[PDB]
Amino acid sequence: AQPPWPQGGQIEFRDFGLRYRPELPLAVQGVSFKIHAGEKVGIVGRTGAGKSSLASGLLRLQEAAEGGIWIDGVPIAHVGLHTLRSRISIIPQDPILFPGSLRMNLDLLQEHSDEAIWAALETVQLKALVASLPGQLQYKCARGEDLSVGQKQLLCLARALLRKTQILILDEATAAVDPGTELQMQAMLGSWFAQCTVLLIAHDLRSVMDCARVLVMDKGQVAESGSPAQLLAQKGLFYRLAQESGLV
Repeated sequence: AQPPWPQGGQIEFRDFGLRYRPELPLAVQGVSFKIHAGEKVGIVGRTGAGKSSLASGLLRLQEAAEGGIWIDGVPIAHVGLHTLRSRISIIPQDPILFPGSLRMNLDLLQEHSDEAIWAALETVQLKALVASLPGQLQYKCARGEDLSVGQKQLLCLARALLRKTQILILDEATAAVDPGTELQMQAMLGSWFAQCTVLLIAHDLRSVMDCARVLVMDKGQVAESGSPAQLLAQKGLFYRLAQESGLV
């Protein structure tokens, strides 16, 4: 046998644009960038800049209005949605566990042993937390209470490790999780998914500083593209966004 479709996770946007409703104008347009296989890239921009729309387009939540998206040479427009979203791991800001056990949320298809699960939960340092939990792997989470947003992101990471997905879209947390903790997880994303392609939608400019390449969205278009040092060297929107965040 040969390795599955996201062999490397190389993503290419080719004059990409979409719209969320037919009446509405393009949310993004003319978006062209190529993410390398296994690259950790950050996606930055002001609110409304269309950060989400890239992830929204990659998952084909919205179809391409213009241009197209490719993953490892494969036009995702021709890939069935079930194939597209089972091979890309999406970590939302507020992940939602479904009613059921922790184990089901970590491994719905029952493809893994309890041991493998604990091994992944250990990798993201949730083994202690889940062990503390009453049912442990059988812990039921809607039920009465939920885990902190940070932990649900970790769980999503844990499932992503169990799935061995090649592509990882992470929408950076803002609202609930600790900024120091949320940033601590970003750092160890690099070690945990060293060979994965990771798309970080970033609402905190501190998380993109270690990326190999950052894409700067501005009013639905790609205003800047390059390494942080390059973007900072250009003294453009990324550099300005860094200033406003207190980094420069």
